[PDB]
Amino acid sequence: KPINVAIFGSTGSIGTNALNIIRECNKIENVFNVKALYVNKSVNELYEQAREFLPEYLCIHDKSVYEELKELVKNIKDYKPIILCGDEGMKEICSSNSIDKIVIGIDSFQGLYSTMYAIMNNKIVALANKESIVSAGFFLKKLLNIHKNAKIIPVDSEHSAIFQCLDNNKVLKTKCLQDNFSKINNINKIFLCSSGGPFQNLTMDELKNVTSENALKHPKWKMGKKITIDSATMMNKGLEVIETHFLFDVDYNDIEVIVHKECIIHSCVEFIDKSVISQMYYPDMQIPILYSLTWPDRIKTNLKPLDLAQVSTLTFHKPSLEHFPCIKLAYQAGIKGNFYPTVLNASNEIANNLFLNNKIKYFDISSIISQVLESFNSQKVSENSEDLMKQILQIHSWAKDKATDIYNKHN
Amino acid sequence: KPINVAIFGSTGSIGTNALNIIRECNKIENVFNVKALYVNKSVNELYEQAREFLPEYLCIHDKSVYEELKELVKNIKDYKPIILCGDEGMKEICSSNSIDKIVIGIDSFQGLYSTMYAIMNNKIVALANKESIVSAGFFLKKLLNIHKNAKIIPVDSEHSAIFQCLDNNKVLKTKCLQDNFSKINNINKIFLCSSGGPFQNLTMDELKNVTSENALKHPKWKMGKKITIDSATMMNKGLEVIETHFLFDVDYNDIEVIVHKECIIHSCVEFIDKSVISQMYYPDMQIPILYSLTWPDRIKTNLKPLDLAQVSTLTFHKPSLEHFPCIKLAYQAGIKGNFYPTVLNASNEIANNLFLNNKIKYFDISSIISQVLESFNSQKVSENSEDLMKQILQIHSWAKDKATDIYNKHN
Ligand SMILES: NC(=O)C1=CN([C@@H]2O[C@H](COP(=O)(O)OP(=O)(O)OC[C@H]3O[C@@H](n4cnc5c(N)ncnc54)[C@H](OP(=O)(O)O)[C@@H]3O)[C@@H](O)[C@H]2O)C=CC1
Ligand SMILES: NC(=O)C1=CN([C@@H]2O[C@H](COP(=O)(O)OP(=O)(O)OC[C@H]3O[C@@H](n4cnc5c(N)ncnc54)[C@H](OP(=O)(O)O)[C@@H]3O)[C@@H](O)[C@H]2O)C=CC1
Ligand SMILES: CCCCCCOc1cccc([C@H](SCC(=O)N(C)O)P(=O)(O)O)c1
Ligand SMILES: CCCCCCOc1cccc([C@H](SCC(=O)N(C)O)P(=O)(O)O)c1
Ligand SMILES: [Mn+2]
Ligand SMILES: [Mn+2]
Repeated sequence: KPINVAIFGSTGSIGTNALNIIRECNKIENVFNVKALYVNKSVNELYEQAREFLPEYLCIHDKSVYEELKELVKNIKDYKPIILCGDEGMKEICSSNSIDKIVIGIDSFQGLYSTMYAIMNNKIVALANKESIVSAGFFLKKLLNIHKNAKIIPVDSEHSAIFQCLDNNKVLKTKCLQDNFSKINNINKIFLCSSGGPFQNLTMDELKNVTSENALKHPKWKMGKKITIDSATMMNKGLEVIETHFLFDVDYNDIEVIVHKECIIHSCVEFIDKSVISQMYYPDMQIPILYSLTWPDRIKTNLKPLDLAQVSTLTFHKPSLEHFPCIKLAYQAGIKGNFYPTVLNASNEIANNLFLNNKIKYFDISSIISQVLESFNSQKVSENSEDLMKQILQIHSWAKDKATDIYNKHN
Repeated sequence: KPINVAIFGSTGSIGTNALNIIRECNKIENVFNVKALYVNKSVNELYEQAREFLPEYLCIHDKSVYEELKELVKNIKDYKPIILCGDEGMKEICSSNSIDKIVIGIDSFQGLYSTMYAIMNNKIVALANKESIVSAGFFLKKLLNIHKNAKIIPVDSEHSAIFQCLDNNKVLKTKCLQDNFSKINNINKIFLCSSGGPFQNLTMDELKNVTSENALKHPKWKMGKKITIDSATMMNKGLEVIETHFLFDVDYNDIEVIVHKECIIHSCVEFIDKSVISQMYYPDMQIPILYSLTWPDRIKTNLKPLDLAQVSTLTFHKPSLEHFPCIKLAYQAGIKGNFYPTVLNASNEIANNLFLNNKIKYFDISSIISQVLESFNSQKVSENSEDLMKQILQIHSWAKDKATDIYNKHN
C-alpha cells in the first residue's frame, strides 16, 4: 500500500538525495513508487535516472532537449513512459491521480510555479525550495486556504526540525502556512540553527576580499551553487527566518538565529510553558526528505546512529550582523512585510549570481540588496489570486532589474 | 474548569516545587485547585502549607503527630478541612471524586503504596517517585492493565523529557508502563542524560575517601538526602535506566547513559528512522511537574527563557563504570529481571543510608549491593495481584536485612 511520489529537480542536490533515501528505504521494504522525474536540461542524467527508476512520467523543462530525451529513452527496453516538456508537462504531472506527494527540489523563484500547481491539485508538497515561500508567502497561504487537502511539508532542514518538534495531535488540527498555527501548537519562540558557513571566523578585512571559490567549499555534501553562496553570506538564514514566519506563524521578534557550527541540533521550538524541544542528527538531508514523505508516521532506516559521546561538544553563538549584514536585511524586509520579501529574494538572486561569477565583492551583495529594498515602495495587495501572482511576478522582475542596474551603474 | 490536584509528600523537595509552580501558574490564571496535602511527620510545615493553600483534605502519616496537627489547624479561622491520618487517610484521599491528579513526591519504596492506590482509583498519577517503578514495575503494569483510565505521567526529569519528546497522537493510542509502547511510538533507543553528580572528576584514590558531606553539596536546588546520595554514586541513574525500561518498554541494550554536566538537554529519544528528539531547559523540576499536570496540553508560564548563546557549550561523555560501578549493577539487575530490581533498590536503600550516616565508604555501597544481588535467586512471579505485592514486600525486606547483615558482619 505504497507512496506514489514525484521528484521535481531530480538531478540536483535535493533530488539525488531524495532518490537515494528512497532507494535505501525500498531495500528494507517497498514503500515508495517513483512515479515522475522532472528536470530543466540535464537530459543525460535524467536518462540515467529513468533507466534505474523507470517512472511512469518524465519531463524536461527545456524544449530544446526534448527530442534528445525521447531519443535516449528509446534505448531503455520494455519501458514506455509518458515523456513531457515544459510548464505543460509539469501541470499534467501535478494533475495525475497516480501521484500523492511531490518533492520540490527546484531552485530559486522558479520553484514557485510547480509549488503552486502542486497545491492547486491538492497534493502533499514536500517543499525544499524556500524562495517560493519567501517570495509568495501570502499567496501560498491563500491557495492553501482554498485547497483544503493540499499541504506543505517542510524539507528545509531547520523547518523539518521545527515541524518534527511539534505534537502531531495539534498539527493535525491545522497545517503549515496557516493563520493561528503557532497558537494551536502552543509555539512561543524559535531557535533557528545555522552552520555559520565557511566565513564564520574571518575578520572584516578578510571578508572584504573573499571569493566565490572560497565560498563554494561547503563541507559535508554538495549543494547547489546558489544555496552554497547564500550559506556563505548567511542570506540563506535570512531567507529561512522569513520562511519560518510563514510556515509556522511566528513573529519575527520570536525567531532567533543561533550559529551552531557542529550542525547536530537542527533547530529548536520553545513552547508557551518555556519547555524547549529540538531535533537532532548528523548534518544531513535524508531525514528531512524522508520525514516529509512519511509524516505523520516514521519508518525504519539503517542510517548511522547519532553518538553523543562521539560528538562530545555542541556550541552556540550569536552571528555578527556587521559580518553578516544579509541577516539584518532579511529581518527588516520580513518585518516591513508587503512585497519586501519578494524584493529581498529577487535582489539577492542577482547579487548572489554576480558574486558567484566574480563580478562583485562580498559586501557589495548586501549593499545592492539594501539599495533595492530602500528603493521599493509598498503596494496594495491584489485581492484576486491570479492578479496577486502577476503582481508578485512584476515586483520580482523589477527588483532583479534594479539590482542589475545598480551593478551596471557602479561599473 | 480547573484541575483538582493532590500533593503527596508536600513538604519535601518535589512537593514544595510542585506547590511553587502551582502558585505561579495560578497568578497567570486559576487552573489548579490544591485539594489535598499529605506528609509523614512535618506537622508544623504542613500546618503552614494548610494556612496558605486551604485544601479540602490534610493527612499526616505519623499517628503520633495527628492530634498536634488537629490542634494547629484550629488556629486557621473559617477553614474546616478533613484531617486524616495514616494509610487509611491516604486511601480515603485516593478515593475522592474531587481529585483528578495525584503528585507522588514521597521518597523510597514507601512511595509505592500511595502510587498503587492512586492507580486503583483510576487517577492520573504524576509520579516523581522512581523506587516504586524499579521495585514493582511488573506489578504496576498489571494494575494499569486492569485500571484502564489510570495513567502514570512521569515527573522524573529525564522521563518527563522522554515523554515530552513523543508524539501525543501516538501516546494517546496507549499509555506509559504498557507492553508495546515503544512499538506504538516508533522508539528505537534512549539517551538518558546525567548531571554526573559531584564526584564526576575525582580519581579512584579520591573516590575511595569521599564522605556524605562532600556528596550532599548538589548545585542547583535542594533535593532530598536520598536522591542526593544516589546522584553522587550514579545509582540514581542506574535506577532511572530500569525506570526507563518499564515506563517506555525499551530494552536495556537500547538505553545509553550519557553524562551531560550542563543539564540543559534533559534526555533524548531516537526514533526508528534514527531522527533524534530531545527536551531542553535549565536544570529544574518545575517544567516536569507542570507538564505532568497539563499533559496532553501546555499552559503559559513566566519561567526564565532558555538562552542558547548564554549556555554557549554543551558536553557529553560516557560515565566510567569503574568509578561508578552502581550503574553496571543496575543494568545487570535489570537484564536479569525477575525481582532483581527489587533487590537492587532495597539493598541500595540500606547502603545509601549507611554512607549518609558515615558508617561505610563509597566503594562499600557497590560492594554491598553487588553481594546482595549475588545472593538472590529468582522466584516464580505470583499470578495473583495481592500475592505479587506480598512477594515484592518480602523480597524488599529480605534484601534490606541482607544488606544490613553484610554491613554488620564486616563490623
Ligand atoms: N541542497 C540542499 O541540501 C538544500 C537545498 N534546499 C533548497 O532546495 C532547492 C534546490 O536546491 P539544490 O538541490 O541545492 O539545487 P541544485 O542546483 O543542486 O538543483 C536544482 C534542480 O532544479 C532543477 N531545475 C531548475 N530549473 C528547473 C525547471 N524550470 N524545471 C524543472 N527543474 C528545474 C535542476 O535541473 P537541471 O539539473 O536540469 O539543471 C536541478 O535538478 C533550493 O530552493 C534550495 O534552497 C534547501 C535545503 C538544503
Ligand atoms: N528532589 C527532586 O528534584 C527529585 C526527586 N525525585 C524523586 O521524588 C521522590 C521524592 O524525593 P524528594 O522530594 O527529594 O524527597 P524529600 O526527602 O525531599 O521529600 C520526601 C517527602 O515524602 C514525605 N513522606 C515520607 N514518608 C511519607 C509517608 N509515609 N507518607 C506520606 N508522606 C511521606 C515527606 O514528609 P515529611 O516532610 O513529613 O518527612 C516529604 O514530604 C523520590 O522518590 C525521588 O527519587 C525525582 C526526581 C527529582
Ligand atoms: C560536518 C561539519 C559541518 C557540516 C556543515 C554542513 O552544512 C550545513 C548544515 C546545516 C545547515 C546548513 C545551511 S545551508 C543548507 C540548508 O539550508 N540546509 C541543510 O537546510 P546554513 O549555513 O545556512 O546554516 C549548512
Ligand atoms: C547548574 C549546574 C548544574 C546543576 C546540577 C543539577 O542536578 C541535576 C540535574 C539533572 C539531573 C540530576 C540527577 S539527580 C536528580 C534527578 O533525578 N532529577 C532532576 O530528575 P543525576 O545526577 O542522577 O543525573 C541532577
Ligand atoms: Mn536550511
Ligand atoms: Mn531524574
